[PDB]
Amino acid sequence: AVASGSGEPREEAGALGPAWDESQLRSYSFPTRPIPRLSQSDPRAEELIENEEPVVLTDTNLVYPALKWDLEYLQENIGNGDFSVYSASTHKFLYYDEKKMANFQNFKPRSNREEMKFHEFVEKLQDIQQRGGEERLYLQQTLNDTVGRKIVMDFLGFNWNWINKQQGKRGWGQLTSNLLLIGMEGNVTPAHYDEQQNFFAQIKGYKRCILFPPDQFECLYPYPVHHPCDRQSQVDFDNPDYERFPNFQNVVGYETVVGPGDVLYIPMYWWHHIESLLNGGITITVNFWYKGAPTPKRIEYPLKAHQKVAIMRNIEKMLGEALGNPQEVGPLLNTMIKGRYN
Amino acid sequence: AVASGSGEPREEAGALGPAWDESQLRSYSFPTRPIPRLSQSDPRAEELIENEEPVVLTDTNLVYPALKWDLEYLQENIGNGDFSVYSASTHKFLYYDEKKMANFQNFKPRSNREEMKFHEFVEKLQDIQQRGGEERLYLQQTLNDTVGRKIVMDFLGFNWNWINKQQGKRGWGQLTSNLLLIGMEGNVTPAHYDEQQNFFAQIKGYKRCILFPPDQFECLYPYPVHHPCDRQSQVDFDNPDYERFPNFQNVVGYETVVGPGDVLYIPMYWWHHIESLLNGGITITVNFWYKGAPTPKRIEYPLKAHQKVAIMRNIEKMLGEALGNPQEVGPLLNTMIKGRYN
Ligand SMILES: O=C(O)c1ccnc(C(=O)O)c1
Ligand SMILES: O=C(O)c1ccnc(C(=O)O)c1
Ligand SMILES: [Fe+2]
Ligand SMILES: [Fe+2]
Repeated sequence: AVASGSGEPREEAGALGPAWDESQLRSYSFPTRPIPRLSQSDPRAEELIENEEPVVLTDTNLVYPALKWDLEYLQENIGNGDFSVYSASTHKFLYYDEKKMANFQNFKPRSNREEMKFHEFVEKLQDIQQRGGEERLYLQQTLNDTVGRKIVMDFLGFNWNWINKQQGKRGWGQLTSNLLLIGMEGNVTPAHYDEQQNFFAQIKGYKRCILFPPDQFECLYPYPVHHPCDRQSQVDFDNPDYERFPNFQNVVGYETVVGPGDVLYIPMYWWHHIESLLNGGITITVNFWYKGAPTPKRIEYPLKAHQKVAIMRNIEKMLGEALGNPQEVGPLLNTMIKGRYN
Repeated sequence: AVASGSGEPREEAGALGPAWDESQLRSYSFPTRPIPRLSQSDPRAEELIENEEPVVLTDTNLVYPALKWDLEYLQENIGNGDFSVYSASTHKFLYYDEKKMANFQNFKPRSNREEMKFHEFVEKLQDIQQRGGEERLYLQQTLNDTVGRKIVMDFLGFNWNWINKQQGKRGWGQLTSNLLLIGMEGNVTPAHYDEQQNFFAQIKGYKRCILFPPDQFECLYPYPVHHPCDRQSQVDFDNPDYERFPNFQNVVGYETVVGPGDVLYIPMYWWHHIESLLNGGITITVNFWYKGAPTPKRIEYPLKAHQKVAIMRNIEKMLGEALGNPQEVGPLLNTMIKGRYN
C-alpha cells in the first residue's frame, strides 16, 4: 500500500491523456515508495532538500527555455563541437570510467563511446529506426563552448535565480557541469551513485527514476573503487544473483516518473537507477552537478551513512596507494578480516 | 626430516647429562624446523640478524654476570621495589593490555596481576610448592631504579660492547627496556608478536621457543588491534578450532630450546610462543627490547610481510578513530568487503 511506486499516472492538461501507463515501466524485484512531488514554494520541499532527501519540484522553471528542444531544433542550433555517443547491443548503459581501465585489463565495456557531430547523431538514430535495428544510442555530453547562439540564449533563460539560491542555502560548492542526456526509449542507466549534488531537469519525454538512500550500501554491492565501474552496483537488476549479493533481497527504493518541467533533486551519495519509459520516444534531460558542501568544523557523531561510505572509499584508495597496486587491495582486506572481524 | 624441531638435546659439559629430554616438550599440531645455533663470530649469524631472521647465539656473554642469579641471590640484592606477578589457574599466561580493557568491557582476564615485593614472590612459590597447589605464577617486571647495588653491578657487567654494536649496525632506535621473567616449570606464554627488536637472554633453566615469520599472519589470527589481546593469536594451540581458524592447518614454525648463556634474536613482528620446559624447574630470562629502525627513504616494492602487517594495523587504528568507536570497526570492514572483495 505504502509501496505504491510512481503512483497513479498523471493526466496531462487539456485532456491529452495519461502522461504514461504502467506497461512502460520495467519489472523489478524490490518494493518502492513514491518520491514527494511538490511545489518549489512548499516549505516541505525546502525541508527535504536541506535534509538531503530527494524531492520532485514541479514548478521551478529551471529550464523553461529548453522545453522547446527537440532533435530538429538542437541539430540546428547546438553547434558542431563533438558529442560523446555510447552504443550498446543491450538496453543497459553501464557507466565506466576510462581513466581506471588501465588497471583492470580484463574489463571489456558493453557500450562503446564514439565522438561525433550532432547531425551525425541524428542521422544514426533515423538510420536505426528506419531499418528496425536493435542497436541503441545514448548521447551524454557536457555542455561546453561550441554551442550555438540560440542554445546559449536558452541557457541564459534558465532559472539561475532559483538554483543559485539553492546552491547558496546549502553551502554547496561551484557548479561543476551540465550534462545533456538524449536517449532512446527503453534505455537504462544501471544503478549508481555520484559524489555531486544534483538537480536533474527533465525536458522531453518521461524518465522513471529509482533512488536508494546511502544506507543501502550493504544491499547494492558497488564495484571496487579502483575498478572502472566504481560507484556502480554490481547487481544485475534484471537477473539478481542472490548468492553473490544476498542483501539485495532487502533493498527498498524511492521512485517517481519525471516529465517535461520536473526537476528531481538527487542528493549526493544517493543511489539512482534511471530508465527512459518503454515506447515513450526519445528523452532529453539536462543535469546540474554541484560540488557538495565542505566537511563541518570537525566530526559530529553519530556519522551519517554517506560519511561512512566516504570512509570506506578512502580506506580503499589509501590501501591501493600503500600496496602500490590496486589489485592487491582485496587479498589484504580479506587477510585483515577473516577469522578476526567476521 | 627437515622438520626436526629443537633437534637432538644438547649434552652439558663434563657429562652432567642431557640438558633436557623430549618429554619435557608440549605436543602441538604443526611442524617445525630448527633455528640455527651459531657463534657470535659466525658471519652467518650476522647474516641472519641483518636479514631479520631468528638465530640463537651461543657465546655472546651478553648476561654473563647474571648466570649466577637464583631466587636466593635475587631476593637478597634486587631491592624492594614492586614486582608485577601474574597468577593463573592454567598453564597459559595470555598477555593482555590493560589500557585497552576500558573498551572491551566483556573481556575477563584469565591471569591476574598483583604488585609485590620480591621476598613475597619467593614466599608464594615456596608456599605453593609445599602445599602441592596447582596455582601458577609468572613474574614479569621491567628492570628499574629500585634494584640493589649488586644487581646493578651485574647489569654493568653485561656485554654492552657487543649489543651496542648490534643496535648500531642495524640502525635500531634506543633500548626501550629490559624485562625480567621468572616462571614456573610448564608455564606458557601463548603465541604473539611485538613491535620491538628483541635479544632474549636465557639465564636459568630451559625455554622452548617457537617462532613464526610475519608472513604467517594469515594462519595465526591475531585479535583486533583495539582488543586487550592485540598482537596475541586467537588460536588455542592446545585445542585449535579449525572451523574458526582454518589456515592454522597450514602453519609452520621455527623452534629451539635455549639455556643458560644462549641469546635468541627474535626479530620485530615475528610471532613467538615461549614455554618453560615441563619438570625443568624455574626459569629466568632477561630481554632487551629496542625500537626498530626508521622507515627507509620512501617505500620500496615489493613490500615485506611486516610492512603489510603495519598497514593492516594502521587501517584498524584509523578506522576506530574515524568511526569514533572501536566496536564499529568489524561491521564496517565486513560491509566493505562482502560481495565486493571476497
Ligand atoms: O538521465 C540519465 O540516464 C542519468 C543516469 C545516471 N546518472 C545521471 C545524473 O544526472 O547523475 C543521469
Ligand atoms: O620468556 C617469556 O615468557 C616471553 C614471552 C613473550 N614475549 C617475551 C619477549 O621477550 O618478547 C618473552
Ligand atoms: Fe548519476
Ligand atoms: Fe614477546
